[PDB]
Amino acid sequence: ERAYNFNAGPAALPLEVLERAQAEFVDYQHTGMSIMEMSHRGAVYEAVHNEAQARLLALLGNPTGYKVLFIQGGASTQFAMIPMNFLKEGQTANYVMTGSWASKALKEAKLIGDTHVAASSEASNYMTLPKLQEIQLQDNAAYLHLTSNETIEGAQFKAFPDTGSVPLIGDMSSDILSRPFDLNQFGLVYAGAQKNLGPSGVTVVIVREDLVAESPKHLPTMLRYDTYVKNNSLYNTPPSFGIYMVNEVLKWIEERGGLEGVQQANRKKASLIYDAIDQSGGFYRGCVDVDSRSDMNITFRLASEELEKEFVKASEQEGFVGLKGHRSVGGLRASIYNAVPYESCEALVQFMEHFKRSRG
Amino acid sequence: ERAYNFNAGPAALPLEVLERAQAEFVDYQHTGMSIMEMSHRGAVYEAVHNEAQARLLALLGNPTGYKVLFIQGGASTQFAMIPMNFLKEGQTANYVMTGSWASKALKEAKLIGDTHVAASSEASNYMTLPKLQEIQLQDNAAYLHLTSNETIEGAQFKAFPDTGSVPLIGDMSSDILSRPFDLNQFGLVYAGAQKNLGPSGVTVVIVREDLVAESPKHLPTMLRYDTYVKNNSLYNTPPSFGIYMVNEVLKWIEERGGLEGVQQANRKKASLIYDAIDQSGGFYRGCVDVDSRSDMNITFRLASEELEKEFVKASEQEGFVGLKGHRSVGGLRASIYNAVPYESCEALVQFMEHFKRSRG
Ligand SMILES: *Cc1c(COP(=O)(O)O)cnc(C)c1O
Ligand SMILES: *Cc1c(COP(=O)(O)O)cnc(C)c1O
Repeated sequence: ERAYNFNAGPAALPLEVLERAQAEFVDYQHTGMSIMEMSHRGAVYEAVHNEAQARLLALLGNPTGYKVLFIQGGASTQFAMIPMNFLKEGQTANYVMTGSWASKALKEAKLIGDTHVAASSEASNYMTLPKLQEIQLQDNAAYLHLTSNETIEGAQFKAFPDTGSVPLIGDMSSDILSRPFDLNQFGLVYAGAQKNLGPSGVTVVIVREDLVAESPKHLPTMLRYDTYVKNNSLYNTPPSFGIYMVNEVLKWIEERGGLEGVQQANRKKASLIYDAIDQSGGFYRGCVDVDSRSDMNITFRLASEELEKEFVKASEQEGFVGLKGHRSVGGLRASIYNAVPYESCEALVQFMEHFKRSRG
Repeated sequence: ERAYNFNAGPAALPLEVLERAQAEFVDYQHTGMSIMEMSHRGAVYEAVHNEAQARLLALLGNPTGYKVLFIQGGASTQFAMIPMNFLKEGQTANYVMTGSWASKALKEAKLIGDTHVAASSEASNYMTLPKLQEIQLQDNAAYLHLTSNETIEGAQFKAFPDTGSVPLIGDMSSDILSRPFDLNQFGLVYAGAQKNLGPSGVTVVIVREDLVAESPKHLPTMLRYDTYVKNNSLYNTPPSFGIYMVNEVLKWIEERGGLEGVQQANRKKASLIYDAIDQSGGFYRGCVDVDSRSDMNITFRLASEELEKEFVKASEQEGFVGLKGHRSVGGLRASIYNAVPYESCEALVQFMEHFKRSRG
């Protein structure tokens, strides 16, 4: 009575989180109010709001000098808000182009100012992530933006470059808090919460405070990072139920053993599915190079569009949700974020085997 | 075991809505998923998403030519997005200045282009709403913006001007769907949902489609109205649980007899409290003129700051939440949105009487 949910965004939440939030949904901690009916400047909501920030940092080793912001508008709004805040006249926003979400991010930056493609995997049809360990950039680079996990193509960086005084910025929408990383490599990371952290309606932005101490004063108040830093994301009404749900997911992540624990669990999930593809005698084919494989979104094809359509419908009828890939990629996508249980992955590879043999 | 919740934003939800959403929070309609774990491009979420729009229009008499959008960022983001979309070079954004939220809206518009104060109640310290039936505006007016209910001052317009070819725009954050109005008077109305429609994290924007058929192409994609119109608010991931909760509130509003029913109920609630103030032999004093009184946010003072502090603490100890007014106004504010039951209002006037006599 739980669907095999492979949705890519919004996506699975841990059942335990759903049950906890359900239980106190009408009356939170005997206050006689739902968390949804409380003031965002009240102590009860504020405890949740602040706890979420601290837990998030703690999962990342609690490096100093970083502020966790909760901003509305999704990752797509960050695509504009980042160059609005950081792309000064005369500077160039540099992008690493690894597929669909990098392309969206670049497009927005061009509306705001000068851009440059600093690296690209388009020549491999996004199968081969670019090597970034070098990359050359200019002095007048405003930042280097990359996408840590290309949710649609199924490619994912294992590591990130040292960019010196050029701030590194990462769209980590589809893999944030799936794996340890060194936040100090980045000036800003961001993620719509709805892939690996909870509900839609909240974007987590973690920013180096020295980079946003004085935001451009010509910008709309709600599009300045300092509005959020200096007002603790409460300048206006925050997405308070969404942040409450992020806090509950963060508690769950710690229960699962933190980022190192979920990474191990996710590697196991992913390894099962990649093995099912790799041992399929070519019946299933991974979309990206082995060394670029994502552990969050596993993309693969069959020998024909007809077979892929059959896979999608038959999977849907056996209770799998969300496996059809994006049209630009075609084929299938198994999204296997933290909360997607190993059991769903087992069911999926069992199904993959049954399908293959039922076609054999 | 329900608090007497007079919070001003986020605020009370109907208990019935909380109970319905609690009941299907883990498993929505036997899908084996929460509504929160579903794809926003799936049929199940889409039914909710589209239903909410239709129900909203239906509550307003279903006038043609209007699109209901769900936008993130709160009403505060609309303060920028409205002039970004409508304040063309050479045109002037005209504002009606009625207190704190009008002032916030004007401030944002000045970042974007030329503004003008077309009417103001500042000379009455915002006690006396301006008469708008006339108002003079120029040819080069981009729009006339007003605030239908000034949530902090407790003032509210009973009616709106006929502005001809100049679009009328209304911030109805704190009174939307509390009363019938003629949507055809407006080119755009908007409201953060968290005052009278549900959860925080969603802003309802209802726009005349002929006004936004081609939004300014220099704007960030997420700050164009046509992105939302043409993609049915699903260009990116929407605040899907928030929209689900708005849909549930809209069902409740219809159950309560629609806008005409809730208006009557709210008038009764409000009348009880205004009577308690007016019959108090001056112990309680309304902040605004009788003819400008809001039925959503009732503001009042006592003879001294000391008495007001006593009121606030004693009310808090008897289980009233949120009655302390904003500092700029001082005194008290009873926020009595649709979902605040008559019973809370009864408890409040009983308390007001007990307090008064316990000081007498
Ligand atoms: C889903 C996704 C986005 C878009 O997020 P929204 O909240 O829908 O704007 C951006 N980047 C990546 C990597 C994503 O996976
Ligand atoms: C609360 C309120 C706002 C601000 O809404 P946010 O969602 O917090 O940005 C704007 N206008 C009015 C009239 C309000 O009552």
